[PDB]
Amino acid sequence: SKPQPIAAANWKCNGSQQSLSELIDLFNSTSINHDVQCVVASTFVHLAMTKERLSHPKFVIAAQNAIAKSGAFTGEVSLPILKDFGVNWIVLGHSERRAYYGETNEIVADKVAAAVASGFMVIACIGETLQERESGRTAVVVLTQIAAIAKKLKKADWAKVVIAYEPVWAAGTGKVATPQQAQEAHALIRSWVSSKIGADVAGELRILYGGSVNGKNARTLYQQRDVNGFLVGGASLKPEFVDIIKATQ
Amino acid sequence: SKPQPIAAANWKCNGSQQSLSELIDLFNSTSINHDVQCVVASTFVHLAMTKERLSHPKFVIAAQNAIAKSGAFTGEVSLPILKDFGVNWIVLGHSERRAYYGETNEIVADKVAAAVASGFMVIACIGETLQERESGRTAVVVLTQIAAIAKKLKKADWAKVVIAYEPVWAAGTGKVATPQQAQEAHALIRSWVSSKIGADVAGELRILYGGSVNGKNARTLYQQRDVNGFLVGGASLKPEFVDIIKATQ
Repeated sequence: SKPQPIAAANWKCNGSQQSLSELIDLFNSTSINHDVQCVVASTFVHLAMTKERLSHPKFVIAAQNAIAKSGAFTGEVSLPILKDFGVNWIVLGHSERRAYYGETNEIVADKVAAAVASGFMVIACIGETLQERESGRTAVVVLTQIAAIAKKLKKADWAKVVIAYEPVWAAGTGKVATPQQAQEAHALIRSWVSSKIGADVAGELRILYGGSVNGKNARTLYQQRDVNGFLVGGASLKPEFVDIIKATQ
Repeated sequence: SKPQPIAAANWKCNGSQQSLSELIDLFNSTSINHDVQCVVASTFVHLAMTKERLSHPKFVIAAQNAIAKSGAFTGEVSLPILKDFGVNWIVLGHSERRAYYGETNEIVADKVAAAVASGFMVIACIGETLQERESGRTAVVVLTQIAAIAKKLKKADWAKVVIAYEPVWAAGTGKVATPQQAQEAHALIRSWVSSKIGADVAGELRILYGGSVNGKNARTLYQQRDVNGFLVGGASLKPEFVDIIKATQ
């Protein structure tokens, strides 16, 4: 059957000390009855107030990005800094960083591999653009992305790896992927992992969907076979995120 | 006479909660009896712990980078988020960001303008590479960098602007610029500001030198007429930074 579902919150570059406090207080008041790993990925700045205020036992804290090593990299944050700060989860290879901030398939693969070695739980992001999908290159783009990541990983590493399939055309556009569209892609990814790494890993691997997930469409999306949770953007800054957590059965 | 000197600490991508705490305690114990603005630029992660422990009345806290607006930019920190966090100083356009993270002259300029418009005090970094200096391209390179910035600025904006001249061949290499090397570049930069923006702005403008600045060489460096302080990297992670503060006479 399905492995433990994951309800990850990608706040991206948003939030004030007051606004995020209210969300955290709400998350702390929420009664979650089923086995699901809730994840809050705030900015580096808000990591401190989140570490202190978030007390719900099913919630963990993540960073939204990092680099491999500490050193002469002004503006950046490294994995050892995050590990020293008590952060054990991290989102890597998001479409916004692939597009805006020059993170190729290999650069993402190196970051994921370096995070796994450091002991991080990694939410690795893959997905095609509207341009790539219409040109019939969804499969060759997504599989190439995860293949690059897989190339720098050992079989034992995948226990600390979570794939977040996020079609760029669904990223905060309102154009949520059809339950079949999400299922068909997740099935393809899981099929690839089963053939190249192992059927056991593919069974344990958790493939999340990201792309305009909200309280209305979450339940029917998770009802699909190869959907193991969500990476939520816009709706994670709202009380609506609770419904998405509940939508993980 | 010179404008109010500035001793800025660029910790870059370094530091643990422990190591930085001890360093701040030292900065807090430091006796400073002359008018100088001391600046601590930590990673986004360490901003909170720096904001709670840094106490010296001549010290302010800065960020090492930011994007203009909040929104769908995973892994990044925006200016409104920083301002909400009580951080009002910021380092922008560092050579490491210009090289590694696609920060062109116009990207840097737009960031500075947005920061100034947000009420930030800005340390804007410019500097040529070694190969550019050997080919005699120093003047055209650095003055184009500051011209791009000046393009998006009004005359009154320069009160919230600080220029840090940092030759790339001196950045964390140990190859510090000679006293006359720094003076020539700073005289060139100031002369440009005088002609293109105004002599009054140029007089009040503070031009800091960065690049292998330590406790030993900082004294003779500040003696130069157009050196108004320092932006320190490696030595800022050391007790040596204390001497660099006093080196501003």
